[PDB]
Amino acid sequence: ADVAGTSNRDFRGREQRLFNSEQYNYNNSLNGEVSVWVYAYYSDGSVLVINKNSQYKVGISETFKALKEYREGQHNDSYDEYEVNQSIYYPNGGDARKFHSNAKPRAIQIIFSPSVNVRTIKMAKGNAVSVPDEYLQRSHPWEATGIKYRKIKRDGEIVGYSHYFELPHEYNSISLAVSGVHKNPSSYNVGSAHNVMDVFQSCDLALRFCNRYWAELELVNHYISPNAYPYLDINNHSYGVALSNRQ
Amino acid sequence: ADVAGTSNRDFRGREQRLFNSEQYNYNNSLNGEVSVWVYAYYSDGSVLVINKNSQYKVGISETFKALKEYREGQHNDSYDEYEVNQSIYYPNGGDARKFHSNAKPRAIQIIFSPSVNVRTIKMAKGNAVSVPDEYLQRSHPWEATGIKYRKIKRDGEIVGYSHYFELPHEYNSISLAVSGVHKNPSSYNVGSAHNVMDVFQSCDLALRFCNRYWAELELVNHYISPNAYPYLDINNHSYGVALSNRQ
Amino acid sequence: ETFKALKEYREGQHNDSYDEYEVNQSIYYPNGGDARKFHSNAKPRAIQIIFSPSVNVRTIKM
Amino acid sequence: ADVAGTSNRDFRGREQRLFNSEQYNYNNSLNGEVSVWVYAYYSDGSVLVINKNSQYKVGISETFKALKEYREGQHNDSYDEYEVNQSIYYPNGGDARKFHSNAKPRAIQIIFSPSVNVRTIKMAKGNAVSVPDEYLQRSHPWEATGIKYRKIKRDGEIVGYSHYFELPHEYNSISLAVSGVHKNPSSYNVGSAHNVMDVFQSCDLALRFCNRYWAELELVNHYISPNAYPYLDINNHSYGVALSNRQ
Ligand SMILES: Nc1nc2c(ncn2[C@@H]2O[C@H](COP(=O)(O)OP(=O)(O)OP(=O)(O)O)[C@@H](O)[C@H]2O)c(=O)[nH]1
Ligand SMILES: Nc1nc2c(ncn2[C@@H]2O[C@H](COP(=O)(O)OP(=O)(O)OP(=O)(O)O)[C@@H](O)[C@H]2O)c(=O)[nH]1
Ligand SMILES: Nc1nc2c(ncn2[C@@H]2O[C@H](COP(=O)(O)OP(=O)(O)OP(=O)(O)O)[C@@H](O)[C@H]2O)c(=O)[nH]1
Ligand SMILES: Nc1ncnc2c1ncn2[C@@H]1O[C@H](COP(=O)(O)OP(=O)(O)OP(=O)(O)O)[C@@H](O)[C@H]1O
Ligand SMILES: Nc1ncnc2c1ncn2[C@@H]1O[C@H](COP(=O)(O)OP(=O)(O)OP(=O)(O)O)[C@@H](O)[C@H]1O
Ligand SMILES: Nc1ncnc2c1ncn2[C@@H]1O[C@H](COP(=O)(O)OP(=O)(O)OP(=O)(O)O)[C@@H](O)[C@H]1O
Ligand SMILES: Nc1ccn([C@@H]2O[C@H](COP(=O)(O)OP(=O)(O)OP(=O)(O)O)[C@@H](O)[C@H]2O)c(=O)n1
Ligand SMILES: Nc1ccn([C@@H]2O[C@H](COP(=O)(O)OP(=O)(O)OP(=O)(O)O)[C@@H](O)[C@H]2O)c(=O)n1
Ligand SMILES: Nc1ccn([C@@H]2O[C@H](COP(=O)(O)OP(=O)(O)OP(=O)(O)O)[C@@H](O)[C@H]2O)c(=O)n1
Ligand SMILES: Nc1ccn([C@@H]2O[C@H](COP(=O)(O)OP(=O)(O)OP(=O)(O)O)[C@@H](O)[C@H]2O)c(=O)n1
Ligand SMILES: [Cl-]
Ligand SMILES: [Cl-]
Ligand SMILES: [Cl-]
Ligand SMILES: [Mg+2]
Ligand SMILES: [Mg+2]
Ligand SMILES: [Mg+2]
Ligand SMILES: [Mg+2]
Repeated sequence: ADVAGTSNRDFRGREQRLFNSEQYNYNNSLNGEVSVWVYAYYSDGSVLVINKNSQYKVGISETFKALKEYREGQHNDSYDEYEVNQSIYYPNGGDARKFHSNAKPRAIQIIFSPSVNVRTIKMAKGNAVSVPDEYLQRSHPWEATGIKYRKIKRDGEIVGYSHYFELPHEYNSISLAVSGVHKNPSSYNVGSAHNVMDVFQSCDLALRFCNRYWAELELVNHYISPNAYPYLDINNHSYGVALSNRQ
Repeated sequence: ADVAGTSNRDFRGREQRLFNSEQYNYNNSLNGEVSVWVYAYYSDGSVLVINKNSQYKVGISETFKALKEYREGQHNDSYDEYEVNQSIYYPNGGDARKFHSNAKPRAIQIIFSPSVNVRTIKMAKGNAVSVPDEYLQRSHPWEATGIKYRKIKRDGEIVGYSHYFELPHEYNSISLAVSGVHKNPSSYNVGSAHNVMDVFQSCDLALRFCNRYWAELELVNHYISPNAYPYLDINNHSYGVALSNRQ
Repeated sequence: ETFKALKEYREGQHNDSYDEYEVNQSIYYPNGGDARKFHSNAKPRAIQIIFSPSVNVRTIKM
Repeated sequence: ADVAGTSNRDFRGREQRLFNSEQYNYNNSLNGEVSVWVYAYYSDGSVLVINKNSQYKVGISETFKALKEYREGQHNDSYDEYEVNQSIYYPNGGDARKFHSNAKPRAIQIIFSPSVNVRTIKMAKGNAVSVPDEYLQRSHPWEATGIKYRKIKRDGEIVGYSHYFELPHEYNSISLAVSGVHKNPSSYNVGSAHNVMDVFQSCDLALRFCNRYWAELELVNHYISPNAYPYLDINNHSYGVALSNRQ
């Protein structure tokens, strides 16, 4: 047989490259996943991740209370935190024993998989009572924030999209919903009558994941990297695996 | 009057038979319910049931954590179980005091009502981090498992459909979503523009039920039988009520 | 060992000690107890008996 | 065939009678069990039973502390009861918050199976520090109390032997051991060199049972009667099953 890495007859080499290219392209086909991640960063260094994976379109919607830090099997000032919530929903509404709850997110990172169309991204960043823009009556239910998404790149390939905003001020008390549509460069409308019921089933079939990791290191090591997910850490380092035309 | 059960003038008899036939046929009409049940079986003999009832289409989607046994108002090793989850999401990821959590499901039974079209059934059986097939990039978001569904029959009538799979191995750690579409032998597409917004409202109107029963006996006696639900027990016994053309 | 002695006991942890008394009552006599579970996960799933090579296998009794 | 209960050809009848006679006689053979039961009666009506079943010989030995009432999974004044023990071992030895502990037995019933030789029964009824007769130096380690055992009879057959003594006084604080030898009307000594090692193995193989029942009714219904055990209740009623030459 020919010697490895010396000719066009390195079929193991050609198959390895097609294996990777097929994974990348399958993800971008209409048969592929579109994924979103919401990272809620807490002052104790811990991170709540919410992931949703689904065909055609995907989104996450969380209340103000849902995004607050929750330590499973540990104490969480549960009564005082009810009182904190009352004071966030209306100024001087509660009877809490603290000025600032360390359970409030300090920042949010939204990440989409590379199969999303960035022009379809929408976000409903509401106040603590889940109103998008001060009062319902003058509220547009979303903002198309695609222009703000940074490309997460590895070896010159886009492995994801990231929108990051800090919540460092006392008044940064939010409810949050985000949505993205899978790329579709064809003229076959996935929601037209022929396929609309598959999109309705996709709403049933979407898989969700939620967990609080103790640190960004732990998130990078045990969540991001093992699953070949894209990520952008605090030092602006990009994580992911480049697959198109690669061995 | 004619004597009972001796002539074609037994109107009480004819009405009883139409009453049953009408119930069976209403369920199969586009005005009827389509229902799914997910049974998570635990080693202590207890069973978590998740039911969803809705028009046109229906589904259930649960995380790995959501399917774990939860004893309401009792102790549940809540801190150790956070640690178990960490070790299931990534090997050697946690610091648990147990090798196998008895809260993990030992088996899953999926049951659909007889108004489903078995060819529309889809299942997204993912790993513990809610990825359908090892990595997102090469994941088809579902599998059409209709061929594997067994007919639950009573008096020769199909009262439901059942897909059962055990999870007896240490590596059987899953996230699970299932979806089915109501039968529609007509050419009126329930999701075409005329009726699509009724299908969107059906997503709002779907009713969910969830409860942990202490034993299969208790499930059969107090959940299945009182509500005329179909079921298949561990001894392969079929439960349900035959209604078409019956008194 | 008694039936109770072979049941799982987690030292320094919770063990449903009251419910497990009730489990025992229902194992000693059918419908004898008032437990909140069908099967106790504390019951052994298997037993392995091992003897050293100095035993005479013909003298083993169980 | 002959008609039932009318001739010597009722083989079902003859086999039923041999079945019972064989059970009775097997128990009395050297291949059979010899059994002892110790019933500790508490003022709250509850009863601790200790049973031992073994070949050739059998006995039970309990400390003063071991015979005290223990409510599994409930509160038991565990610290005060340590203090009670100190005051029972030596007068004014402890710092308890009670004059009389309701955990102390109010009475003891010793019952042997009908396969025992009543002349071999021995009891070591010691004080609270496990000394049989005031001081070790003048203590015979047992008393042969066989003459005091009453025959438990059912249908004129001996189904067991009972020795009952109440402990109604403040000073009735005991440690207790009892032993009985299986009947052996032959001249084959079960402990002679030919069979001595089988007797040593019988010490390893003896099965023990211990449980606290809530009432004598409960003991009679769920312990005594289901297992065909002999018993004598507070109203002097005999329980057991007559088996010799019976259908
Ligand atoms: N600036 C400001 N924003 C408020 C206040 N109360 C509510 N908001 C909301 O908070 C959002 C702005 O938050 P930030 O961007 O963190 O505030 P900022 O003043 O721009 O401060 P920097 O972004 O850190 O420069 C707005 O879109 C408002 O909807 C307030 O008192 N001051
Ligand atoms: N067999 C196997 N499956 C694994 C392993 N790890 C994860 N899996 C997943 O588990 C699923 C198979 O589970 P099972 O069907 O219970 O395993 P099995 O080897 O077929 O064993 P049996 O069904 O009991 O005969 C696969 O579809 C994989 O996605 C593993 O180590 N061995
Ligand atoms: N009588 C008596 N027995 C004691 C005393 N202290 C210890 N004992 C022991 O208790 C045993 C006797 O107990 P009981 O038979 O209940 O006492 P009793 O005086 O005969 O009273 P009754 O049997 O109810 O008539 C004796 O064998 C002693 O070993 C004591 O102060 N008085
Ligand atoms: N929408 C897309 N989806 C998948 N790949 C894309 C997309 N747009 C561009 N690319 C490809 O990704 C690679 C990087 O192009 P990109 O435009 O991201 O890089 P750039 O021009 O160096 O940086 P930027 O545009 O961020 O300033 C190229 O191979 C490009 O063809
Ligand atoms: N898709 C359906 N929905 C409702 N009833 C059906 C459906 N298909 C068949 N039936 C009816 O249900 C009854 C049973 O038919 P079915 O095919 O289930 O039985 P079978 O041929 O004996 O067994 P099987 O097909 O499982 O080997 C018949 O009256 C049949 O007409
Ligand atoms: N040691 C024994 N073991 C088994 N059965 C015995 C024993 N001694 C006597 N029996 C038998 O048990 C039955 C009852 O005899 P037992 O002597 O117990 O009755 P009794 O003379 O009426 O009353 P008691 O002797 O108590 O005053 C008889 O069939 C007798 O042969
Ligand atoms: N603003 C507050 C906060 C707390 N408390 C009291 O302090 C007790 C303990 O506080 P809690 O907020 O419940 O915290 P933990 O019990 O420490 O934590 P968790 O409840 O999450 O286990 C509460 O029961 C509550 O009665 C209160 O009166 N007023
Ligand atoms: N891997 C583990 C498991 C438990 N623990 C400790 O043991 C205590 C009790 O265990 P937990 O898992 O909380 O179980 P329970 O309190 O018995 O039950 P629940 O919390 O569900 O009421 C916890 O607070 C935790 O500090 C621990 O340190 N490390
Ligand atoms: N069949 C049962 C089981 C439990 N309980 C009550 O629930 C309480 C807690 O249950 P228990 O069985 O004692 O478990 P834990 O306290 O969690 O564990 P342990 O006792 O082993 O520390 C008990 O005090 C008991 O009163 C009950 O009434 N009936
Ligand atoms: N003579 C005594 C008896 C009790 N106590 C105190 O009272 C507390 C509770 O009494 P205890 O005897 O332990 O009874 P419970 O806790 O009610 O029951 P248990 O310990 O059996 O669960 C103990 O911790 C002990 O410090 C004491 O100081 N002196
Ligand atoms: Cl495609
Ligand atoms: Cl219709
Ligand atoms: Cl013999
Ligand atoms: Mg706890
Ligand atoms: Mg609290
Ligand atoms: Mg307890
Ligand atoms: Mg105590």
